[PDB]
Amino acid sequence: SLRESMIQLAEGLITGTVLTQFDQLYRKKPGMTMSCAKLPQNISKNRYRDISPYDATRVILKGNDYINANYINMEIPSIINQYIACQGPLPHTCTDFWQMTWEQGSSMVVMLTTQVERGRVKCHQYWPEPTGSSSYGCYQVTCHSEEGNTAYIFRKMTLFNQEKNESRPLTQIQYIAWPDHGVPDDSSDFLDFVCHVRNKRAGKEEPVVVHCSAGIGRTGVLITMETAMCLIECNQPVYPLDIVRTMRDQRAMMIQTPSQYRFVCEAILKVYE
Repeated sequence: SLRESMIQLAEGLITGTVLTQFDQLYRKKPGMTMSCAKLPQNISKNRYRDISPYDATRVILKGNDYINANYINMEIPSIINQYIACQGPLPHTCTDFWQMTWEQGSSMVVMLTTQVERGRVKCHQYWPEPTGSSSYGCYQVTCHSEEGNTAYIFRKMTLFNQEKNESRPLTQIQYIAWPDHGVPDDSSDFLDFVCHVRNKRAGKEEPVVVHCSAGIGRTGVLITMETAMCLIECNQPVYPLDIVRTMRDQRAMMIQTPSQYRFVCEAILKVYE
């Protein structure tokens, strides 16, 4: 039943069949509106012209209203993991980033990119250097710790709301060993990272925020890995094509390239062994 799903997946990477099947799945769920991202006021809060959030599942700021961010909820048959999948903050949407995190009650922010891959700004540094604080509107982030190996970094922070005189604790995990070109050769450092993400998620019932640069590629990989890992614990079949379909119903284009899909498929099969 699960073993049957992993023979189909294994013969599909030999077969060459799962890359073929990947190319058929839609990128945008037909008929889902994405026309806020295209409103004159909101266009410049988007990192790419062609990565917009579905109106139907976008995260709505209490301000007004817009951030490039969607709720993604992943149900496990027979546990509904909540995420907010979002782009990496731009310089001018940093206050929006922290407004979202506060209002949705997140206590964990998973960052899947470095700030400058090749010679390009992929994400704005929206948190202060350790021992530091910085202000984003009425929110003040102060950062206590920075510990991590050559593959990932854990930052312990306090996020403080000055408008509501209150402060919550907050943990950011950043995976810093993604290659500039393509996908990792060995998934073993990434897999370890995903486990950490799960230990600290725990049985908390709030969205974990997860971003890369556009918040569709690596972000889809991370959510596809954590889903696949609970499917396995519950003895449920694992069909990577269907995990992406569920994701894509909730944010367009999750898992961007064939190579990332191949990565997630080969990762899942190595995790099952």
